[PDB]
Amino acid sequence: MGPAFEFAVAMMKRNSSTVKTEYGEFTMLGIYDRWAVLPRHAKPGPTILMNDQEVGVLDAKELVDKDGANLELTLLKLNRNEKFRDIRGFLAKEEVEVNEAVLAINTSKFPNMYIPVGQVTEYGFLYLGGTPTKRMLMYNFPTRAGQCGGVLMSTGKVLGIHVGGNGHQGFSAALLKHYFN
Amino acid sequence: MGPAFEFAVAMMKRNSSTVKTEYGEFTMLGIYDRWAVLPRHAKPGPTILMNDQEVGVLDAKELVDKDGANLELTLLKLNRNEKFRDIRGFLAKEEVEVNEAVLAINTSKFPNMYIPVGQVTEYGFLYLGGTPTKRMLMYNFPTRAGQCGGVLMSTGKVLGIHVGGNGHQGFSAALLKHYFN
Repeated sequence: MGPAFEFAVAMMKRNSSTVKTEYGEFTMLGIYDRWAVLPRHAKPGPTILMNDQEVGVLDAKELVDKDGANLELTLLKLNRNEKFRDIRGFLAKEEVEVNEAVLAINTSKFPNMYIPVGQVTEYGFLYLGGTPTKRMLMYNFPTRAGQCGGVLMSTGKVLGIHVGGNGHQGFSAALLKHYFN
Repeated sequence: MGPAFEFAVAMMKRNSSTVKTEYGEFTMLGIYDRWAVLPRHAKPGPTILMNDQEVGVLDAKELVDKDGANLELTLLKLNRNEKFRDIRGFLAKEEVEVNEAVLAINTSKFPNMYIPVGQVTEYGFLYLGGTPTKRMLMYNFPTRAGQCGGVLMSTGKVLGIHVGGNGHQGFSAALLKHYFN
């Protein structure tokens, strides 16, 4: 658990930011170049607040699989002058299962917070507010209304982005290497 | 940081509960026998919600030093049939300074959450909403309106109870062994 935590803290300090869209406040993870990821529910507009600064948005892609199934992620390309530290090496080629994970949240209502959630298993397909969603990962999480965007991590791995739960389990969209390029 | 986290998780699972008084929702730490501690601002009444159950309160003591100075803690004795696991061995005889600490929060709006706050130093005397307060500990904490009751911990040590901050530093009341007995 402790190595997962030490990994998550460093990762978050290097690659995360707090974002505000018109739909609420979220944790954002920068991935490489100018591309970051948000849960789909953040619905970024042409402009966002990133760490309380206005940043333009050049492109947003709502991700679906090869047959149009929802993946519940939005990739966004930011008009900034800095690049993100490339972390594509920490993203897996397929859904990750792990014995001990930590969910990290970085928002003005949850500033730098970390939750041990224990074991992660690949759940795959489910309904999420009625919408058929694929490639979900599941773990223990006495759950909230939103507080989503969290980043799901274990030692040396970035697993996914927290997109919701049922009150007893939490669900993350698997964050796969091939989404990027 | 990681050993601090592993310590805090075990400690919280064994000795903490979520409390609701009429003044809000707080993290509570059970200490031994039937005695727990809350920040002074929780103002427990004759009854509390502990993990969503009504529990009676037999005695509440607002702690002050030998010359009546505020310490910002309330010790409360609960009418329950279980004893708390004794953790007086983890409380220090005097204010603790540490290089790496973790603040742990257990509430229905922050369920099992942990914040690395880095170094803790003994601040001693300060004003806290205008009230002269002693035996404060200080650490890094991009701060909130309440979300106090948090437990401040490092590897093998329970340092204090989070009682407020200024926006850049967070403050905990030192939780001293001799308060108990």
